[PDB]
Amino acid sequence: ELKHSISDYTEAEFLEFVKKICRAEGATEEDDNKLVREFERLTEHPDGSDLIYYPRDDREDSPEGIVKEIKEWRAANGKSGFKQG
Repeated sequence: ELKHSISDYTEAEFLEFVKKICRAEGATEEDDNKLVREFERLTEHPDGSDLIYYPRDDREDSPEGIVKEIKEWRAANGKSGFKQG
């Protein structure tokens, strides 16, 4: 199914983005990263890719905390959001 934006995805569906990347890595980094790249365009997030790969400081390294980064960041930045569902 196609979406109009990341705001079409709910918080949960997007929180599955990361959970999905965690499982659907494929094999080589390429199959993992190619998922990351599309999601990171949807978020327009800077370090979104790195969110998955390298934990920050006071952030929760969890699929939820990775979402929370993107969530808190975009909300402060005037980006799109998620759908509430």
